[PDB]
Amino acid sequence: KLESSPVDAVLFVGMSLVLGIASRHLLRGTRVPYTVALLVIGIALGSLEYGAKHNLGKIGHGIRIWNEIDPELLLAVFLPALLFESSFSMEVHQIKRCLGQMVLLAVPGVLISTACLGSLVKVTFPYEWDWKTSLLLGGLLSATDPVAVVALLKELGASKKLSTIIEGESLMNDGTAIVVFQLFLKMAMGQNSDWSSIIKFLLKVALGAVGIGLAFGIASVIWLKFIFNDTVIEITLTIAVSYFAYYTAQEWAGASGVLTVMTLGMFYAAFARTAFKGDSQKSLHHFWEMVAYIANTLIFILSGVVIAEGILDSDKIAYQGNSWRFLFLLYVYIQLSRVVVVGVLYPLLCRFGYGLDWKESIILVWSGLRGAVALALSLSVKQSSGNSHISKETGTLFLFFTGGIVFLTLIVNGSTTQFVLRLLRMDILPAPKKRILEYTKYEMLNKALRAFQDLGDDEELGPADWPTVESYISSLKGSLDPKSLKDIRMRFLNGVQATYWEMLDEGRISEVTANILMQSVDEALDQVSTTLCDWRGLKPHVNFPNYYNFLHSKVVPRKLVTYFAVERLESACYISAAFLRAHTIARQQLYDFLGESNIGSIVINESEKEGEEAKKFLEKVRSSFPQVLRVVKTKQVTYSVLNHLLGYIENLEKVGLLEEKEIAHLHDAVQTGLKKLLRNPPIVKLPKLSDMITSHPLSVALPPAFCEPLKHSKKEPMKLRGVTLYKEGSKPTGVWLIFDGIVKWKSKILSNNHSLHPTFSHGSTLGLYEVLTGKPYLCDLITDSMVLCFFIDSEKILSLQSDSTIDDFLWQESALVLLKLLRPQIFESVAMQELRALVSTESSKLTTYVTGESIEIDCNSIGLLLEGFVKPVGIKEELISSPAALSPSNATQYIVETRARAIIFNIHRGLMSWPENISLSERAMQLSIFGSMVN
Amino acid sequence: KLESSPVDAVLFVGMSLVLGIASRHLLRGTRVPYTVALLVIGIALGSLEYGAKHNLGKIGHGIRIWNEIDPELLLAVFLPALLFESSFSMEVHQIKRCLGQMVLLAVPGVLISTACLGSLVKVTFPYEWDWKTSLLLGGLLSATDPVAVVALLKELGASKKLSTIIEGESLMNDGTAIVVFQLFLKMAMGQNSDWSSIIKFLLKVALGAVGIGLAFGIASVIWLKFIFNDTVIEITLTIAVSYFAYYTAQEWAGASGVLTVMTLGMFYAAFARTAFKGDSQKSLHHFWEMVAYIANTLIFILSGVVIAEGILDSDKIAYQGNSWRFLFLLYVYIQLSRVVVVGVLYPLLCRFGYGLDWKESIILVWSGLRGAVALALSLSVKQSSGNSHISKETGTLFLFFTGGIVFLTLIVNGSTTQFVLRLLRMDILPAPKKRILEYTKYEMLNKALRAFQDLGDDEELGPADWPTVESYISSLKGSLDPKSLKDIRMRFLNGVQATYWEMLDEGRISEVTANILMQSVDEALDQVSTTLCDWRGLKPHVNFPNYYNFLHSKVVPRKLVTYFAVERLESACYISAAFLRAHTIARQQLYDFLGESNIGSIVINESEKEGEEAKKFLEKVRSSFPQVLRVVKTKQVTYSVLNHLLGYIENLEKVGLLEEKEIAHLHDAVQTGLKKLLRNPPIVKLPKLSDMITSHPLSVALPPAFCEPLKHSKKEPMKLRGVTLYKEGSKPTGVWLIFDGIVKWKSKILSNNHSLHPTFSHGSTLGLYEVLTGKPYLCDLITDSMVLCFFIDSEKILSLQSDSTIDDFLWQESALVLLKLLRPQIFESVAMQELRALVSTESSKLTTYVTGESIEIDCNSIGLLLEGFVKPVGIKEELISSPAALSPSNATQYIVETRARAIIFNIHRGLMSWPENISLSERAMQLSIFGSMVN
Repeated sequence: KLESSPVDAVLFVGMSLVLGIASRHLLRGTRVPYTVALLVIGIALGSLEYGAKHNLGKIGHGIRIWNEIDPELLLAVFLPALLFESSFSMEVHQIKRCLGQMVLLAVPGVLISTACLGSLVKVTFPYEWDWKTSLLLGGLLSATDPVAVVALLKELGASKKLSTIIEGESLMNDGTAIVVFQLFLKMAMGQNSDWSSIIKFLLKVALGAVGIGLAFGIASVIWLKFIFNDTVIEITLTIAVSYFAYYTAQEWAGASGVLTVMTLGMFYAAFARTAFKGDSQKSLHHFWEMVAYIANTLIFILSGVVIAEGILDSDKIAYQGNSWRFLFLLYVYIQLSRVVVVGVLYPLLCRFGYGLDWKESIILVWSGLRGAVALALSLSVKQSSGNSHISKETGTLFLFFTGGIVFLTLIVNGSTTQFVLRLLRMDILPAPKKRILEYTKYEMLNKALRAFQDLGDDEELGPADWPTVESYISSLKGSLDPKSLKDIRMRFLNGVQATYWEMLDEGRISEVTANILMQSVDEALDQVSTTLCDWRGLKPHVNFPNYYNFLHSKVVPRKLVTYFAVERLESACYISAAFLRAHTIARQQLYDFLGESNIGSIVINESEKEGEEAKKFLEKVRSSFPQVLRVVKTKQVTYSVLNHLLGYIENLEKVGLLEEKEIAHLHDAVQTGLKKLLRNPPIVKLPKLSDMITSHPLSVALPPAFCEPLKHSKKEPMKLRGVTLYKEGSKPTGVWLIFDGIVKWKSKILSNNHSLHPTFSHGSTLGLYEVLTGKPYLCDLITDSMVLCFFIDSEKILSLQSDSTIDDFLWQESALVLLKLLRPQIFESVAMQELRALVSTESSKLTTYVTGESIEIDCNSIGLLLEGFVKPVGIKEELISSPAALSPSNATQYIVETRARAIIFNIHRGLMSWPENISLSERAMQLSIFGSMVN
Repeated sequence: KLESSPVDAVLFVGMSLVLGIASRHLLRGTRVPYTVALLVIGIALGSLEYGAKHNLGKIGHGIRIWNEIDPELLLAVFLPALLFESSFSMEVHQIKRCLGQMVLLAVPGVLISTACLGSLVKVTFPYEWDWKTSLLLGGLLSATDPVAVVALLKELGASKKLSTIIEGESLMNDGTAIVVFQLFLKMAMGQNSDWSSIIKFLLKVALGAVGIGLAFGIASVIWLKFIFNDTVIEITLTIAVSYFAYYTAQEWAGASGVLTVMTLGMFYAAFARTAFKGDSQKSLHHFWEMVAYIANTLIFILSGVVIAEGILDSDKIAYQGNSWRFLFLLYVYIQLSRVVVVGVLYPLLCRFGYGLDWKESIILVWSGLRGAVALALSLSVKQSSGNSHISKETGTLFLFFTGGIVFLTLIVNGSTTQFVLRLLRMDILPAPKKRILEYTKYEMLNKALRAFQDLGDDEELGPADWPTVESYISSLKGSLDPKSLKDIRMRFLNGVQATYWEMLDEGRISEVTANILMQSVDEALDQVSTTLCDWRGLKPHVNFPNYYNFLHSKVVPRKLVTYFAVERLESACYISAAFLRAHTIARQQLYDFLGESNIGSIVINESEKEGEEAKKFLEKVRSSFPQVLRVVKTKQVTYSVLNHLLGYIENLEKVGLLEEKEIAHLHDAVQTGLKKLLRNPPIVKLPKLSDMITSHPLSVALPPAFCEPLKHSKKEPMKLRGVTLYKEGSKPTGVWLIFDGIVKWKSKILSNNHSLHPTFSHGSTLGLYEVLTGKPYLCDLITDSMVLCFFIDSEKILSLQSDSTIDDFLWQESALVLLKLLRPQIFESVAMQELRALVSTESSKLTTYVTGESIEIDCNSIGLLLEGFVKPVGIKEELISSPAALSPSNATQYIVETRARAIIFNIHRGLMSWPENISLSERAMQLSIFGSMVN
């Protein structure tokens, strides 16, 4: 026989964790949460251990040990646990769009709710309660648990906007209610209620906790930017910094430790994605979610134990009618308090942020769930009761009322939110959104089929049983009237979504950028029957305010401007580039699928005109800071490269191939490089018109000794958008090398057959064919952006034309742009770098045909004419001339009239068109690979 | 001004975490560990707070709050934290190979060390210490921290065998030292030292801690097998179960809680890989490593504080010469005890487990590191001192000596291990292992180059800067004399390694199976100059003990027999199949690379003869339990399928594409299927010779109404290995469908040109061509395993030959095996399922050529003769006959003599040969992307 040995606290915490795990496991699909079961279990335990004084042995000893937990220690240990992950698991890029909508619900909402509840309880509750203590009860009861609301919101189908609003409101409500509760608790203890002291305390708490949290977050983020490869240190740093900032705010500064911890979580959500490594973030979120879960379980059991102790003390409170007949009244008042706040803020809530529909307002009511934050506050009040300011009855009554309110809310509000959402039809998947799920439910089945195919022969083990395999993926299994103008836009937006998906899979865009773009397109699908509203959801993230232009002054160094310019314009430039590239690809895909149609042209024109704002922002970036785009492109490319290397390194880790020391060294080096780059923007030099020439494909790879002495002293290559390089039909004068920018070509004799994006990227030589053959310019070039380009006189090209080893590459370089001009149907979608491989192969050879010979074009080959005339075989005598292209008849043969040079060449997700793009030997193949006809 | 408010414990823990993080960060490459810095910091803090009584404010208040930590609570909270992750992060498949070599070091080593140290201190230490106290000090000082040894072993290059031995020895030493310390502590308090009581206490502690840990592990694993998709619950269950089992052993059973927690960790390592999901197992390990780190930091600071209190109490102990002149003596004694233990166990250690070289024995000495386990034990003794049995001086001296020993070990033993491993040349990479690092360092550079290629055009942002990209991966940049018979075998083993890598990447084999196979091959490269010794590392994992055969009795149901057979014969079957497939692929690769050579043939014969044991084990599995191989194949395939689906769903979560509810539902369904599969083996039915016929590519896909009534009543299709189906040259009688098994073909007219694996897998029709044309059998068929096959009379085939739609498929089916017979060089490496796609396409020109016609074979085409005679064009008059194959001359043309049927067709990592298998347009392409000539 022992008596409350301190080891019994370990018993209590372990038993509480076991009970919480059991409650969470058993109550998964049921309406009731596991927290109410935990509270009931704690109530029963405390009742049978205090009101009956049963000999619980060591189980009761731990209960009694935890019963005298310090009010300050309870909040110091359990409140940082409850609210760190909710602040940490926050999407700042999504909270930036409804900051105002939640702030109106944060400060004014909490103030109105606290005032209404305090006035109601002071008027009604027959406990002779002072105004200070009634306002304290109202303030602590205005706190809403983020854990409960996020658990409820994911339980049933709710819109992303509404879920974000509710989660942000709950977190901000806890943040403000903590301050309100602390203020009224200080007032209730010994402090005079003079407005000067109240204002000073509010300042020292709010703007003395926010500042402390910001300072701690800045210091810890700077530290994390130097902890290269250690997940354990990174996860431990969050614990240490949060639990040290809570102490420094509560004890050393007198501020609010809870608000400091929440501010630290906000800072981590905002400014710590470059600090925590990608591998560490998932484990960090899991750990903090588990810590919040443990705090919820421990608090919901301990509060039940202490409620059972207080109300089953000397048998008055539990048996008094003034408790059970006024808990319901307090529930009614806190429900009416929510209605009052919602109704008061509605005339202005719907005009801010995401807006607020009447259905969303009805959901805003009944979504107020009280959890372990209010429970912890009331338990701290109970443990600090018994003084003259707060009697033992007052603190016990506060804790009992808060527990009853928590139980009633989690029982009724959650079940009603189930009923109301299902009644307002806001939980049904929309028609254009219950079409991409079907796509990523038939694609998953295709991936499963391919995985079965790969593991198919295995003669040593034998054949697998396909029905058994499909028994585990059975959950995966269960036109577009082009004259619509509504379904066409939906298919185009599906193509944009697929392009964003491919860009993320390729690693071209980050996860947050991909999330922003995908949510923008998701907004677009809702407003699809009017126009293409997908850039409307991206302009919040794409802004170029005019106060960046003053950075060109001497007040700051030019090299110092780049870091700020890159940091501010990083996400916006990535978003704009992804937007424009996705719409280019989707325009090409839509034309390829729908063919030539009026509605397709309408949608293409809509997309082209919508991309204007993104093009304008990118042009503003080009004109203001030339090097920011290059820096961010290099950062993006190297981030993708290092992520690919890191993934390969984890694959190597999964294989017992290399020694652990060497794998550790490689992983440490790659993570160190990744942190060194994701920490600060890469430093990239600026070319002096000689580096661009050297990097250009034409130069260095052709001229042995060109005008190199003139490179260091040459005119500015900066050309504004819309500047015409040369006119169509004019006599050749020289070539225009493209270094950086976009130039667009238009022509009349060279008809724009099917080109939608007739532009030439960097590293392209223009005007070479005209200055080689002498034929006039086939098209005019207009710059679509700030283009860096060089002009070389045609006489230099003609002089270089002396050598055949120069001639063949010159003709290939000319063909590089001829393929894009003559046949833009299938040679415009492909990139220039991919087109380099087609011409650099040995199968494509520059052959100077002799007069009277025959040119034969294969079925999977396309020929181009560089000079001379060609006459078709088997067709009417229509003499073909310079440029022009040869295509298979299924003319497979030609006639070489005069001297001619000819070159013969060789020959994306389907989300845009999912339902349309999808013997006996094949049947036997299917039987050999599946055992039946299941494909 | 306050006085030790309980909130100051939060200060202490947060400040200790911050100090530990700072010490770990600052001391990373330095010789000294961060734990000695933590101990020094704690010593300084305790000294200036007690010996000087400085006003530390709230910092000292937390120190004085933690100083009163209960001896029982300190071990209940901090000891499970220290030793759970070391037991959890333990490879059972690797410790099973050296159980004896560390059990010798576990019980006998700890006993000898404790006895020697206790006798030495009792004889020498001038504190009038009883034998019980001296033995207690020896027992607690014989504990070695797993954290310190694993940190040291990863710091410098040590062999996998030696590192595993050291880690297992440290963990087992802690496990035994806890029991020894508890026994001597109970003896020192009030218990009689009679052998009956000692035996009873040892029995109760040992086998009531191991038993309780096993029971808790079984219950928790059964629970985890039903927690489908919740990582937080899975990680919390480990905490709850460990900290509840510690209490149940220490308080409710009187056993050792530490041993119970360690046994629970062992059970989690062994029988919990299918219980914890793959997603959780990384965050779980991270969390428990962090918990161990926090426990280490807190203990190393608190022990320093308490040592500074005890020695800087009333100023005697710190200033006594008998402390500083006997701490060094105790260090010498513990070093001598380590030397004695190693020397005594060496004559029989080297005959067990992995063996023990003299260099490995020298490394075993100086590798004994004392950490937070001994520190925690001595701190518990100090906190429980002051009684009559143990005085305050005795406990203070125990704690001081243990802290000094910990400091001295972590300072000197680590440095000596650094100096000696470098001196014994055991840290240098071997020659055949400093060739796969080079392979997976040129391959990472290739992957980086390809990643730069993918993000290469991007006209909108511009071109990336390749030098900046390579500045972050610069860490990657810095014959085989075939007449060797040593380098050839090394290349073959590298090919086997590459095949295992491809099997893991494809998802064919699990991570643990891949690790076992790869470490077997790593063992092989060491003894490469003698023979192919890589199966020796797999026969520990591949065993078929004779007591499995008794399961066929009536004592147990047959349906229950399969289960135990599946878990027992799962890893061994997978390992054997991977072994055989990898050696087949490596034999083919070696023939392809080296061509025809004597040494290549020698290595191929070595591999073929060595795979005999794996073939025999698989044949034993076939004969004993026919359905186990099919069940494990189905489980493997479905596991791969579900893992691919899980990766796809993770990527889809990374994309803001699907609604959270729907994607969560998909993830939950996939994880539920994965858990339901990893919990119990898949249930697969047994065919009745009709299901196999139906699933065969020939039947159902050919006969409308075949002998189906005879399917239910037919002879047994079981054929033993080596049974000949039909003889070569005999007249055709029928066909032999292959349902399950391996059949080998040998021939002389076919000459067996270059076939290394002349076998036919399941789903193949054999003898069809002979029964169609009437020509005698081209080869004889011998079964290489238990083959399920069916025989159909040739007259049925001839009757079916009536329909042309039947005839074309029959001829294609015959060609399916003809390509493998006529041209095995290029048509045996490909699988049968892949060969189905070659014949099922429309390019198969199965045309009955007329006499006098011309057969033309393209350069990328291969012709096959089904009947008749064909004459070459432009070649000597050598008439070709039935079978035989046509190949391009660079004969491109042929002459059809009589009626003939012909068909025209169309046309792995390089680790085996890494250093050997690796213009102007191409130069321009190279310069266009990177801006220079870097490739």
